[PDB]
Amino acid sequence: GLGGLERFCSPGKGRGLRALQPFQVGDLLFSCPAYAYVLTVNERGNHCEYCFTRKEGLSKCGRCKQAFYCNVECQKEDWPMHKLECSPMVVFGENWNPSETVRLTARILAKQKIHPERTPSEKLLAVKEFESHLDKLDNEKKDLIQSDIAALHHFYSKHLEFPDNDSLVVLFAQVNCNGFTIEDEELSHLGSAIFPDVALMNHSCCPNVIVTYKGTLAEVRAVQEIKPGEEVFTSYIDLLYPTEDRNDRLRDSYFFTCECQECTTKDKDKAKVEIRKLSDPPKAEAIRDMVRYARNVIEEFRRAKHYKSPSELLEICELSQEKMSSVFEDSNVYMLHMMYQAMGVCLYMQDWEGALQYGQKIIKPYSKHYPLYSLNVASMWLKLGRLYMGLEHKAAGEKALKKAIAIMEVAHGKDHPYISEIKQEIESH
Ligand SMILES: O=C(NCCCN1CCCC1)c1cncc(-c2ccccc2N2CCN(CCc3c[nH]c4ccccc34)CC2)c1
Ligand SMILES: C[S@@+](CC[C@H](N)C(=O)[O-])C[C@H]1O[C@@H](n2cnc3c(N)ncnc32)[C@H](O)[C@@H]1O
Ligand code: NA
Ligand code: NA
Ligand SMILES: [Zn+2]
Ligand SMILES: [Zn+2]
Ligand SMILES: [Zn+2]
Repeated sequence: GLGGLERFCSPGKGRGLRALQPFQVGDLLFSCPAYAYVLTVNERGNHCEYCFTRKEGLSKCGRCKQAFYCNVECQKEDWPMHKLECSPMVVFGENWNPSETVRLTARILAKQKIHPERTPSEKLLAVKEFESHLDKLDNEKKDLIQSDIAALHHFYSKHLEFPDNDSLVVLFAQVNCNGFTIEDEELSHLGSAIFPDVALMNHSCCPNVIVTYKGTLAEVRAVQEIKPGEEVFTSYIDLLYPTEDRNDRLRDSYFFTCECQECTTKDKDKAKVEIRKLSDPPKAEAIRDMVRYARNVIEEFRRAKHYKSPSELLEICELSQEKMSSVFEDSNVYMLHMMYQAMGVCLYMQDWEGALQYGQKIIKPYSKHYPLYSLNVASMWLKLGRLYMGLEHKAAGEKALKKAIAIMEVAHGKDHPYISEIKQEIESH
């Protein structure tokens, strides 16, 4: 068990984490070494496969030529996990396409054969003790696990001895309910992992902690004062959206409805869906209908980026904003989503000016919509600072980077490798 905290039975929330000592804003509650983890395929070559160090000139794996390390020591240390994919990647060639979840579950099973004893990642909660919601799964979900089990057998049959299909369906349900995505300082996808003690914490739309990553290590820091006896709540979802949206995400992904202060009260809901103060105000049915269009275009875009062109996507972004603007104010979260999506396309296209334009429009409303310390906000300021600096706007860049640093010092810590690199960006300009 972790010092200063304890595992407990949270009424109507199963098992949780409770404080035994007071924690102040920016205080490290605990750190959890990754139990199992995997670097995302598009990040290969950018980051070391073993320690997740983003560094220039990484050593390639002579065999597969698709795994990169700091040195030979990272390579030897990652071999027990890398051997699950080394030869399969070359023997399957381009037929090699397991999903990140399948990839992660192959490594959970591998860690289980190698180290069946409780790991330093499980001082409070064990992988085997994970909640699965097996009895709550629909047909869509059960079919996804069945295609994942199929792919697990198809690609990882060489080194693993598999349990029955009932044990594999339970495991996949646990990974999908307790799995973590690792993001960088710009909230960009790096990989997926298993942090058992971090998964003991329950959800709140007003969390008292923020999870950050330092390589493959998860760090938990207070973003609100925590007093002895208080439960330690972290957010599972994006805190920008109104109550209904948040709870629709929670029920689909984690099979529960949140009763937190934000969800009970619904106080921040009206601010979130800001309506245009028109001389002829919009009707309640007109509002209900625009929120339906907004929730719909959001889904259409999630698909359209897999099959439409960069400029076809910016057109959706502009066209939907233009439609919504009649009823909705610029600060409305639905407008803000389409703006965020468009800034993402400009950043992809390497159109730094266009990205900076949408950035400038997003930032202020986005600031007030999220909690005081937010990874989303810190990343928006960071993007904005990096663009300003890029386009040689040194005064504005310095201001946005100093804002990103202020939040990041609380959530990541003053001593973080990300903050030292941002500080280095301000001193190089
Ligand atoms: O880190 C993430 N979010 C914030 C913290 C979450 N904290 C809550 C408790 C512990 C972790 C994160 C975001 N997106 C995806 C993942 C993820 C990473 C690795 C493996 C699987 C992952 N997801 C999780 C969500 N699931 C959808 C719902 C789902 C549950 N049971 C199912 C069974 C079959 C199909 C679908 C489902 C799809 C797979 C993680
Ligand atoms: C990663 S686990 C957290 C630890 C979990 N309570 C346990 O005992 O295994 C996530 C699950 O905890 C439950 N949970 C988390 N936050 C909750 C909340 N605010 N209200 C109700 N259930 C919650 C849900 O069943 C959810 O799928
Ligand atoms: Na967002
Ligand atoms: Na950038
Ligand atoms: Zn390394
Ligand atoms: Zn290799
Ligand atoms: Zn809530």
